[PDB]
This record gives sequence, C-alpha cells and structure tokens, in this order.
Amino acid sequence: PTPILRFVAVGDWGGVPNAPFHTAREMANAKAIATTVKTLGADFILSLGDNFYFTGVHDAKDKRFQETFEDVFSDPSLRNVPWHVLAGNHDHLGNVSAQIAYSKISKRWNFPSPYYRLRFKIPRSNVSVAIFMLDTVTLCGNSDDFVSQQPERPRNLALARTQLAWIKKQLAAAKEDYVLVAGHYPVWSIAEHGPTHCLVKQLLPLLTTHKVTAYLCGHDHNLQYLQDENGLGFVLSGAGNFMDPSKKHLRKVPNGYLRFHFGAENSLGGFAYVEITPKEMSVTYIEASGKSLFKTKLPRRA
Ligand SMILES: *[C@@H]1O[C@H](CO)[C@@H](O[C@@H]2O[C@H](CO)[C@@H](O)[C@H](O)[C@H]2NC(C)=O)[C@H](O)[C@H]1NC(C)=O
Ligand SMILES: *[C@@H]1O[C@H](CO)[C@@H](O)[C@H](O)[C@H]1NC(C)=O
Ligand SMILES: CNCc1nn(C)c2ccccc12
Ligand SMILES: CNCc1nn(C)c2ccccc12
Ligand SMILES: CNCc1nn(C)c2ccccc12
Ligand SMILES: [Cl-]
Ligand SMILES: [Fe+3]
Ligand SMILES: [Fe+3]
Ligand code: NA
Repeated sequence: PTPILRFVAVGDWGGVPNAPFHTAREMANAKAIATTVKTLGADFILSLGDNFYFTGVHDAKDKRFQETFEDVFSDPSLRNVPWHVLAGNHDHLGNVSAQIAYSKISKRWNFPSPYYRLRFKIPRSNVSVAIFMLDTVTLCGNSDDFVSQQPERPRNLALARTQLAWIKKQLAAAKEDYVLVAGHYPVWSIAEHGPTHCLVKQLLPLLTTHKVTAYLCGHDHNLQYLQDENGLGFVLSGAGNFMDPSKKHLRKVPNGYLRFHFGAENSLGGFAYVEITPKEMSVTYIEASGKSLFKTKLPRRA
C-alpha cells in the first residue's frame, strides 16, 4: 500500500453547560466522525479549541469532561483514538490548567501544556510530520474579555512574547517533511470573526518564511479552505457544535484566497479529514450528514 497518516480535525464542539450538555450538532458530528474512523481510519483526532461552552471547566474533576466529551465521543470505533487538544477563548474564561491536568485522568486526552510540538512518522516510511499546537488566546488575548469579542491584547505580555519566540525558534529549526501549525483563532476567515490581526501580523510571516504546509484553526463556526498565492493552506474546521452562515468578513480576506466555504444555517456542521502520504497532504471536508463537501491536495515540498 501507500504509507499514510490520517487524522480528524474538529473545532468548537464543546456542547452546552445546561442539560443534556451537548447539542444535536455535537452528537451528529460525534456519530459522523465515528463513521469516518470506522470506514477510513484515524491515527488521532485534533481539537481546534472551544472544548467546553461557554466558560470551560473549573477543575480537572469537572463533570463536563464526561458529560460533554467522554460520553459524547463514545461510539465503538472512536473509543481508543487519541485526541490532541488546544484551547480556545471560551476554555480560557474557565480553567485551562484543568484541561491540561485532565491528560493524566483520561488516556485518550492529550494536552500537556498550552502550546507544544507533535512529531509523527508516516508508518512504513521515513517521511515525518510536525504539528505545532498553539495557544492563540495567551498569544493574542481572550476575545471574550472584550465587548468587541476580538482579541485586542494579551493578558500577559511575557507569556505572549515567550510563545512567539518559541514558534519562531521551532519553525526555523524544523526539519520535518511536513509542518502543520494549529491554533484556535484564524489567520484568514471570511466569516463572523474574520481574520485575527494578531496572527496576520505576527504568525503569518513565520508560516511563509519557514515553508509551513498549512495552518489549521476553528473559532469561526463553519468550514473553510483558503490558500494564498504561495500555496500556503488554511484549513478552518470550527463546525462541531454551531453553524454560522455569516460572510461579514469576506472583503477582509485578499481576493482569490477563499477556495471553499460551507456555512448553511440548517446544516448540522462537520469536520475535516486529513491524509498525509509521502507524496501529498489531502484535506477532505465532511458534513455531519456524512457527505464530502470539498477535497483538495497540498504537495510535499523537498
Ligand atoms: C484549575 O484546575 C486545577 C486542576 O484541577 C486546580 O488545581 C487543583 O487545585 C486544588 C488545590 O489547589 C486540588 O484540586 C489539586 O491539588 C490541584 N491540582 C493540580 C493539578 O494542581 C486549580 O485549583 C484550578 N484553579 C482554579 C482557579 O479553579
Ligand atoms: C528515505 O526513504 C526513502 C524511501 O523511498 C528513500 O528514497 C530515501 O533514500 C530515504 N532517505 C534517506 C535514507 O536519507
Ligand atoms: C480587561 N480589559 C478589558 C477591556 N479593556 N478595554 C479597553 C476594553 C474595551 C471594551 C471591552 C473590554 C475592554
Ligand atoms: C468586515 N468587517 C471589518 C471590521 N471593521 N470593523 C470596524 C470591525 C470591528 C470588529 C470586527 C470586524 C470589523
Ligand atoms: C451555504 N453556506 C455555504 C455556501 N454559500 N454559498 C454561496 C455556497 C455556494 C455553494 C455551496 C455552498 C455555499
Ligand atoms: Cl482581530
Ligand atoms: Fe467557538
Ligand atoms: Fe472561539
Ligand atoms: Na482561564
């Protein structure tokens, strides 16, 4: 066969704080992710943040971990698939240290620190993949701290500077055949929040300079694929719980960058399915109904 690494990227799936602690959308995506894993396989699942609506969890023993996560994603095919997690703005209104500590309670939950590096070998090959999981809230500010619901400035300047220095160092030294970067906030998005100026200003030049394959995010509650004139990809998968049809920020993205968008208000949402082989990275957007909406490939760089 062809060596392949496969994973699901889902964002903004965090249910609700009132009973039954999930939405119809979250359950449809849990069912649809289970079908994809059953039929096509997943080595892991990437959460793009906003893991517990609307104010996160209060400590590692918070019931929401079982009510909104464990019990929800409980279908047989999903039961032992590892999750690699980062935080969104609603998580940061609550206790993010609790979500990190929860890694030692639940085997499949992996969240060792606010930001960190993942390394993978495509099985049966020497081809390698690095994913850098970012905390865009501590870097840019918590959008929910502001009436604008934009991340206007970071809560702690040292922590922000420290993370940016780490990204810069890691991206310059990364030797892997594929490099992905993931964060809750978008770089580009046509939808209700739109582009994050903090990330456009500070992260995007690093993605370009160091030849990153793609940036993955959620935060806007819809599905988008964007690509710039250099081939850098932007996978936005933020439709695990909510579907916002907004195109408020369409004119804030450079012309031609938007290659796909799905935001239908009546849809149950969806997620992204990533396949990386020694020849290409493929991304398939899958609606909670099971249907494939869009597929695109990003070539390997030598
Ligand atoms: C955030 O969550 C962490 C982790 O659950 C809490 O840390 C716990 O705090 C109390 C004692 O201070 C005990 O339950 C444990 O000894 C602590 N666990 C760890 C891993 O440190 C922390 O108190 C929470 N913070 C807030 C503000 O709620
Ligand atoms: C990596 O593995 C591929 C397998 O096709 C091989 O072509 C290449 O020589 C290897 N690179 C090395 C050994 O540096
Ligand atoms: C903790 N700081 C919050 C804050 N600062 N500023 C200037 C604001 C303006 C509008 C809404 C919220 C804020
Ligand atoms: C397409 N809308 C661009 C825009 N202009 N302004 C003043 C904003 C304030 C908050 C969020 C977005 C915007
Ligand atoms: C329905 N929300 C996403 C969406 N907007 N538009 C104008 C589309 C056209 C074709 C396929 C999908 C879409
Ligand atoms: Cl912004
Ligand atoms: Fe969200
Ligand atoms: Fe968010
Ligand atoms: Na917090």
